[PDB]
Amino acid sequence: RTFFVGGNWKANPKTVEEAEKLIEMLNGAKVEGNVEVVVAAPFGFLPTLQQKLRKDWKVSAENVFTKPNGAFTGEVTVPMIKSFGIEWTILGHSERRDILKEDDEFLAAKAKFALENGMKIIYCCGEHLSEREAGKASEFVSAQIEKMIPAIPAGKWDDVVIAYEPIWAIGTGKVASTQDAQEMCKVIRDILAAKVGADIANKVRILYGGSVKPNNCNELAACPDVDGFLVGGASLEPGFINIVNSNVHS
Amino acid sequence: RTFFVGGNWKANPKTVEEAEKLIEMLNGAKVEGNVEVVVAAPFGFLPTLQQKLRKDWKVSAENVFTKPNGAFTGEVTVPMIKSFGIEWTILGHSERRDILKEDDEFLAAKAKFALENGMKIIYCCGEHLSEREAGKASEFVSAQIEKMIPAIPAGKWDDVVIAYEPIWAIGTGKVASTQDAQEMCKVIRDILAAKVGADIANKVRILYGGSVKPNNCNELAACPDVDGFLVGGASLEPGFINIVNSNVHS
Ligand code: NA
Ligand code: NA
Ligand code: NA
Ligand code: NA
Repeated sequence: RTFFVGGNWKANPKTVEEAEKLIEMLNGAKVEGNVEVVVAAPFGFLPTLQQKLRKDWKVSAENVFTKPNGAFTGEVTVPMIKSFGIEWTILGHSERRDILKEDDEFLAAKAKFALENGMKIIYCCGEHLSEREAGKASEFVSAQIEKMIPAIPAGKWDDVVIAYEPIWAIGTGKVASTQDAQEMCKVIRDILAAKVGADIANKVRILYGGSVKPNNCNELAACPDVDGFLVGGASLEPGFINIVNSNVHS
Repeated sequence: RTFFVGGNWKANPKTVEEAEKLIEMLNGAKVEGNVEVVVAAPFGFLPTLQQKLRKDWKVSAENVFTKPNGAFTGEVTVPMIKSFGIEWTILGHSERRDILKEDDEFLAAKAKFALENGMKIIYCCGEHLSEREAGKASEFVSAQIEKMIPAIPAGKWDDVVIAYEPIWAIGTGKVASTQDAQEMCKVIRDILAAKVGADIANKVRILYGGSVKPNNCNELAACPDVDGFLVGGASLEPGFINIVNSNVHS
């Protein structure tokens, strides 16, 4: 399994000028080892990103809608994205699940549609504070995964990457250990093997999507079932290359 | 009050190539009379629209988020929009209120933020099938407007355009008459005059956002309180210039 680092700029930066300055930096970074690098940026900066970003890396949407086009004011669609040559989208990020209130059914249709339409997806999952405390994280994460599975057409698992987000560790006052990340990534893999088979499970990159920084990326990379990262604030910083380069420790 | 025609492409077209072909057509259209023309397009096509669209017309976002930037995966913000030179956003479109479940509080903060940050807004409102049938459209629309009013900073009403959407007439089996449009636009104006004063009310463009087509734009334009249109499917068609040019009948 090739190590996978997604950089999720989220709703950043503020200006097209900042985004270009940031691309320029990324374009000069010396990548060490073997690693699949994907960068997700807001819709408006996607064209400038697709054109200027180093061609050995890939550009991602941070979301897409369920339909190809239509009466969906404000929504961006898979065809629009692909029309720029963009091959990736993020789906199901906690912030969308919580703030924009995206439910599993919505996200299932989004995955089905994206995959049926040639996209590769970064599908996020993760449990909240209460299930963590109840010792019911495995169950909660299985339910999310069981909802995702029927969306994946045959022959498409090669185009699926799954990201675990320790949402219980985001704005709650609690922090996740390296052991936690390994453990939940193992939970997802085991869930895959049980439900869709070992060959699939052994090839699907599962990423840790908690807090990844230069000070922790190496230990995290070393975990056997962590295949890479969905990086947050460090996407916008020079330390992003440290994180990409943590692959040598996996 | 200068006649105002907004073209809302919604989630269309599918490709950047189609969007450029459509801009080219728009760029050749002979505008008659006096009219303020604004074109709203999906986030990804906004750069190509800002660069190529005739400079006597203006480009619009179809939505923006409440914050300048941050942990809001998938969201586009006012600063990103303004960084391209884009001065307009649509807010509160029925499709967002319904499909993406945007409530009034959300939309109020979105208007406050946009206006405080130099944007001009097309704020949509409109009642559903049940209030229409109950004869309670005025009340329902006032509640929406009363929620919008405190968002508008002093000196900013010059940057506000309000669009009435007969949602009761969208996918319900019912059609709106020209009289209906005039009547609801008058309701909004009267609501403005009562609450924030006659001078404001007399200057705010109020638009009809129902079904506007070449076959009805002229009669609709003639209504005294209809100041223009938020155009749907006809935005994507050559008849859009007929609609822009309906201003001569107002
Ligand atoms: Na395949
Ligand atoms: Na590893
Ligand atoms: Na002003
Ligand atoms: Na008129």
